[PDB]
Amino acid sequence: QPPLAPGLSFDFYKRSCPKAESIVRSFVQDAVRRDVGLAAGLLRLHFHDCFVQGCDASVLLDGSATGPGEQQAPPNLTLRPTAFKAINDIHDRLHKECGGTVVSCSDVLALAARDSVVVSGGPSYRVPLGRRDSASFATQQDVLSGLPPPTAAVPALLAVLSKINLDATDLVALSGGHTIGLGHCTSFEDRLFPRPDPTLNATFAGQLRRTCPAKGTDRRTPLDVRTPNAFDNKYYVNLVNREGLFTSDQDLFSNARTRALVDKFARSQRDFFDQFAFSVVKMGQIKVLTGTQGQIRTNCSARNAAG
Ligand SMILES: *[C@@H]1O[C@H](CO)[C@@H](O[C@@H]2O[C@H](CO)[C@@H](O[C@@H]3O[C@H](CO)[C@@H](O)[C@H](O[C@H]4O[C@H](CO)[C@@H](O)[C@H](O)[C@@H]4O)[C@@H]3O[C@@H]3OC[C@@H](O)[C@H](O)[C@H]3O)[C@H](O)[C@H]2NC(C)=O)[C@H](O[C@@H]2O[C@@H](C)[C@@H](O)[C@@H](O)[C@@H]2O)[C@H]1NC(C)=O
Ligand code: HEM
Ligand SMILES: *[C@@H]1O[C@H](CO)[C@@H](O[C@@H]2O[C@H](CO)[C@@H](O)[C@H](O)[C@H]2NC(C)=O)[C@H](O[C@@H]2O[C@@H](C)[C@@H](O)[C@@H](O)[C@@H]2O)[C@H]1NC(C)=O
Ligand SMILES: O=C(O)Cc1c[nH]c2ccccc12
Ligand SMILES: [Ca+2]
Ligand code: NA
Repeated sequence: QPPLAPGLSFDFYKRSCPKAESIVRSFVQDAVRRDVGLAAGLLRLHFHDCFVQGCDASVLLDGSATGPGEQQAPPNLTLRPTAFKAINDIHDRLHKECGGTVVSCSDVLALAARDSVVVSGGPSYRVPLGRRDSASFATQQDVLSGLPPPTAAVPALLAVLSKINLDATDLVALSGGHTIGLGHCTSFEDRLFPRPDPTLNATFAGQLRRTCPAKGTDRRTPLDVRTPNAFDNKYYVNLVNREGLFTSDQDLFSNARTRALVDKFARSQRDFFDQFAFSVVKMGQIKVLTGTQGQIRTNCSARNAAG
């Protein structure tokens, strides 16, 4: 593992709810079997939360920008509704199984993301626990400052990541999250219209134009054209074929700082999986609340209102 943030530990709930991790995994395994895309939704939700203020469940709050109440966001800042619901359903199950409110929503996010990776065929890894839940709503400015757009090139991505102490190795490995899940036409339409972006494989560009025949097409397509739902290194095989979906994907292969790692991971899924496991655990410790800071929410969608 990477270093543990102060206040976090492996198996934090060993005494207070030893079954907690097992309960989350069982729920995710069943839920994803019914709704395959939920795994991508849960992984994304953990990333997104971490990049918006810190890994503190701020984005779960009804009232947070990009939260479950959000009606005034663009398609690519409108997160999958089933993933918000799954976190709450898991947290409800934990209330019953733990004998009360014990496990933070922030910890559920980190666990559910790991279980999503695993059920999709990805690597298992230990998740540090002990996070606590923010009582601050995320604002639009928090979202816009924290999250790079898919139009961003590597230097801009690295600048954002450096503020949260992630480097180019983490960028390339973590971007492999796009080995599962969906993207909206509007996140990549500028690469098609008016003319095709020269960095896009021309054969793929032709296929995407059926998928998104004009700007403003309200449709989603897999991030990974090779294996949409399997967690694997095919994301990187796409890049080396110039078939990354977003600018922020394909620039990983273009840019001198990141190209070697893209090649490495396209050639070795084991190398990708090892680095992903390290980097995603690093990501999930960004600006965490620990000790008595923050709350253990009784309802992941609301701040606790009675102490
Ligand atoms: C723009 O996108 C196109 C797809 O939309 C690319 O076309 C594809 O290119 C790939 C190679 O990159 C072709 O697949 C290969 O086909 C040959 C002949 O059948 C196989 O021998 C070869 O398998 C070997 O190499 C693999 C690594 O590349 C190894 O993993 C494998 O074990 C073998 O050692 C390979 O076959 C693929 O192997 C992996 C399997 O999972 C997969 O199912 C199998 O297909 C592919 O046939 C081709 N498809 C199309 C529709 O043309 C295109 O690539 C460029 O253009 C093509 C025509 C070829 O000249 C490529 O060599 C070339 O890179 C890409 N344009 C880019 C990359 O600029
Ligand atoms: C840091 C640079 C990143 C950028 C620019 C980026 C951008 C985006 C965009 C634009 C989408 C599609 C949204 C849409 O159009 O609806 C998305 C989806 C997704 N991203 Fe990222 N991403 C980044 C990093 C990450 C990381 C670090 C992970 C996880 C490790 C991740 C996992 C996902 C997943 C799984 C989806 C699909 C969600 C779904 O299907 O519900 N991304 N990404
Ligand atoms: C958990 O907190 C949520 C956020 O406060 C509650 O959701 C909401 O309830 C309000 C009605 O009291 C409503 O105005 C908001 O629109 C809504 N927000 C969202 C995103 O749904 C939620 O309460 C429940 O579920 C909603 C849909 C209603 O049926 C309520 O009567 C339910 O209590 C809270 N969940 C629980 C179990 O308390
Ligand atoms: O199809 C919808 O409207 C639900 C939705 C919102 N954002 C999403 C991201 C990925 C998959 C589905 C959705
Ligand atoms: Ca895949
Ligand atoms: Na957050």
